[PDB]
Amino acid sequence: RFLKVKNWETDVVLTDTLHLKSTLETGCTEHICMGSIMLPSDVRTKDQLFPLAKEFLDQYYSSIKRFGSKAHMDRLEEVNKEIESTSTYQLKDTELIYGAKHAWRNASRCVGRIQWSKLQVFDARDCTTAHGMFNYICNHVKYATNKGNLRSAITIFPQRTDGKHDFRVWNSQLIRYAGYKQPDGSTLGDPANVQFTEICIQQGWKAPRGRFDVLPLLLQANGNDPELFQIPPELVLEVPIRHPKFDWFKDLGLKWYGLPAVSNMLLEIGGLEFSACPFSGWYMGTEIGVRDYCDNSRYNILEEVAKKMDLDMRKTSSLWKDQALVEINIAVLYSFQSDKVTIVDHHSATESFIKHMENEYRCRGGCPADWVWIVPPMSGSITPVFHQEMLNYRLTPSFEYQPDPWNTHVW
Amino acid sequence: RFLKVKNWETDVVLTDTLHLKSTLETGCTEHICMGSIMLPVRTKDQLFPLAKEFLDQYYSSIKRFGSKAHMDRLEEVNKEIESTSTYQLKDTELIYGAKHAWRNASRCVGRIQWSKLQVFDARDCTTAHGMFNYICNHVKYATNKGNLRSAITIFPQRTDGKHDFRVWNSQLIRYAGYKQPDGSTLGDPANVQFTEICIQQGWKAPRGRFDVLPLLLQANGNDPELFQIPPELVLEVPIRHPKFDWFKDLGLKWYGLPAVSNMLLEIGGLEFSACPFSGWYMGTEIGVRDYCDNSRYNILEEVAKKMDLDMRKTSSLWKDQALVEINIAVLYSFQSDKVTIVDHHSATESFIKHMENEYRCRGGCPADWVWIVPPMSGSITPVFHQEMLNYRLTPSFEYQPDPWNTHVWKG
Ligand code: HEM
Ligand code: HEM
Ligand SMILES: Cc1cc(N)nc(CCc2cc(CC[C@H]3COCCN3C)cc(F)c2F)c1
Ligand SMILES: Cc1cc(N)nc(CCc2cc(CC[C@H]3COCCN3C)cc(F)c2F)c1
Ligand SMILES: C[C@H](O)[C@H](O)[C@H]1CNc2nc(N)[nH]c(=O)c2N1
Ligand SMILES: C[C@H](O)[C@H](O)[C@H]1CNc2nc(N)[nH]c(=O)c2N1
Ligand SMILES: [Zn+2]
Repeated sequence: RFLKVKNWETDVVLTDTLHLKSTLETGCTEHICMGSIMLPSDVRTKDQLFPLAKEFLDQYYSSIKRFGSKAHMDRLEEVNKEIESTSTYQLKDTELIYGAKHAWRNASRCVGRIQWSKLQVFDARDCTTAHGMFNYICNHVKYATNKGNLRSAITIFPQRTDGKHDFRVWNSQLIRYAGYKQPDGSTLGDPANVQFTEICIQQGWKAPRGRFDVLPLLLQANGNDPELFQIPPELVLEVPIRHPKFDWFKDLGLKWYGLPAVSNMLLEIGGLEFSACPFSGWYMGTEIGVRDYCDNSRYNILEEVAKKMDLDMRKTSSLWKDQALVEINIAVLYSFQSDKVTIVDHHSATESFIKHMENEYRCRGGCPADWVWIVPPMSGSITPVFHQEMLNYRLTPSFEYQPDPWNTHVW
Repeated sequence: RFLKVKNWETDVVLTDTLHLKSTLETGCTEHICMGSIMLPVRTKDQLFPLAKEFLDQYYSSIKRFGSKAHMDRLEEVNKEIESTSTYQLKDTELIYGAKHAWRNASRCVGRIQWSKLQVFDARDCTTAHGMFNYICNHVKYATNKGNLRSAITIFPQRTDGKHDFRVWNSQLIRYAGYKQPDGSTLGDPANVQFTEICIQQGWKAPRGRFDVLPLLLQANGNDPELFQIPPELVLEVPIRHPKFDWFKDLGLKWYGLPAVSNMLLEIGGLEFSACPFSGWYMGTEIGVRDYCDNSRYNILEEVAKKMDLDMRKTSSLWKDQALVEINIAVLYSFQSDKVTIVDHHSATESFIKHMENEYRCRGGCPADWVWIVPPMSGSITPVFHQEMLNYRLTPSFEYQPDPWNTHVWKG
């Protein structure tokens, strides 16, 4: 009941008590582990909402060393009064900032959480239209990009009410490249976005049908139909990809954007649901070089790179795929570091996370962590997280997945 | 109840019903996932249901469920248990049980081969000298001059837990490790504790960097005894690189036969505490883990030095570069000496085919993603993208405590 995690490279053993505070469910049972399932998982009735608010307020006032205080009980009664009457409640700015930082802090799949306390929270709860959402998002992009000195940020749009007036960003990320099918059968641009790249065209967009076309924003306010907006190109920081040794690398014609900005998740704070909460940080190099470029279902450039290196692609045991993979990821890091755009390699990021884990075990009693997501997609066992046992459990406040809006939108 | 797993690279969806036959527990609950935890006496009372379950499965597989042979065997095992408190497996049952313990091993990527296991019945063995003889014959048979063959040798089952057969070596063939007074280590740092035990038991240590450890063998609960495997039975491979002529000068070699000898085989409630089994290597086991773990031979630096990589900043990916070259060298050396080995691309591709076949013919394939995904180049192998369900079937291989921690010494 008081659990232990061992690092098998260092024998460091930490004891976890934070999991006992867990509230939600994992999808696992004593009979079957679902640890490798990508996604396990209406108006919150008045009965369900108040305990959720109380648990959240309790930890908030605990964290400011005012648990069981004057203002604690007052705020507890005031929110209880507000739920009994309005059937919801509004967070104070301070509570909102705490809830957002702690949603990041509790994100067991995120290797970058050592930075959790430095998040910049933009309160967009006064927003009413998609033009206004576009305005809030442009300011977010510009603030976070910071001319390449990237800064973490989240912008929080108004919370769900009856499920009919949902604020949604239809893009999965604020900045992504278009993808189109070819008349023959191949795919031009990013194959992961083919369905969305169409719903943009199949709703108004005029595509250059290039390979790296920055998609427009599809923004939905108060449950209305979504609207297209182009992010000002001067706000989208992009990096051409060259190699520090191979001058033909430049000729491959590769680029990527500097700002990773997830926009399709649901932020849950004290029972309240924020369906539109785009957040952004900076990249770990393998996200681009390993996954975006080398996934067979994505840009899938391994074959053409290996050919230009003139590797023996006859037999898999020559490890030509692994060799190209390394070079591709050297170039990504080299390109960002040269153009002065923040990026972290998987060695630094995982070493940071071990230090963060030991901070969380020491000052909080644990850190929920999903090994399947934390270990990088290359060179797994030469990073320290590979040898780190991790306990995965769900704390709140949290970021949660939510249905794609086009499947849900009463159009 | 049915359960689905999705391959996110191909969208292939499989349906698991086999998890319904799962008995043992995983360690996970609805509130915590223990998926990354490395490691998460028996009376007549509980033994006959375990025997019945195993014999029902055995007779089902041979299309004889409910037959007179089946009913007679159940009755015969019933009486033998109530009269003698244990029972003996027929040869057919033992072979079936050991193959299925491998087939059920959710952490094993090599299970496509499970039906071709060569089973050696050593249940008539009575002394450590007799154990040495059986293990020598196993090593010679399994090695087969480099054309490796899977094999398991099965010593007598546990009785009262005070007469166990045990192989004290964790693997049949392993290199010694010696802690020096200056704190440094000569040989395999993983084996320092076991090396010390061997020396204390009388082994004259050559004190080199690749000394094959003696066998320490325990029969019938007696004190263990030292034996030296004939060197002509220990097939080894000098490690050279196909492009880097300086790589041979690193002085590296490895043995050809991976043979795990510290696990416990459970069949129908019976416990076989000495059951060495052997296959052939996946290249990464040597090149990634054995050579490049920080806690093992740890040659990343000296390799990256001789390669003259930028070793000042990790973002140069010198560690990942040297890792690939070392793993190319291991595969090249084994193939050149015609010693069986499989690279991680071939092995994971075969496992996906195996897994899909098992879903079709068997209703499931329990699988531990944390262990199946290789320790380098994770996401460019197809298992990274495969959802897996982990559960426990019997017959099974289990961990057991190291015998030096439990043995009662006779003197
Ligand atoms: C600042 C540097 C950051 C780094 C280096 C980083 C790194 C990562 C990486 C590599 C992943 C794996 C995701 C994938 O493979 O697709 C991830 C997941 C995640 N990150 Fe972070 N991240 C950062 C900032 C943030 C911020 C600012 C937030 C929220 C405020 C956040 C929340 C999350 C969440 C919720 C997930 C998992 C979501 C899912 O299940 O898909 N991250 N992060
Ligand atoms: C024939 C080729 C085989 C290959 C390529 C192979 C490969 C592997 C690998 C790479 C692992 C991961 C273990 C580690 O990283 O230390 C593993 C685990 C395992 N293998 Fe296989 N294996 C083979 C044959 C066998 C055989 C013949 C058996 C038993 C009859 C077996 C039983 C197991 C078991 C029980 C585990 C679990 C290890 C543990 O939990 O410590 N394997 N295998
Ligand atoms: C803030 C931030 C920093 C950083 N370094 N990277 C990211 C993007 C990774 C990321 C991705 C996703 C989407 C998950 C889906 C997308 O479809 C492919 C399969 N995948 C399961 C959610 C996140 F919450 C997240 F974080 C975000
Ligand atoms: C039959 C066979 C084929 C093949 N290709 N490889 C092997 C060796 C891998 C292997 C290794 C181990 C050791 C388990 C723990 C011990 O503590 C340190 C960490 N270590 C993981 C057990 C196995 F059961 C096993 F299989 C065996
Ligand atoms: C903590 C973690 O479970 C541990 O490092 C595991 C991870 N996956 C592994 N996978 C394999 N094949 N072998 C291992 O030893 C390990 N070690
Ligand atoms: C099936 C498996 O869960 C899936 O491929 C996961 C594995 N681990 C991952 N890890 C990260 N960081 N990101 C991912 O998208 C995935 N995908
Ligand atoms: Zn689990």
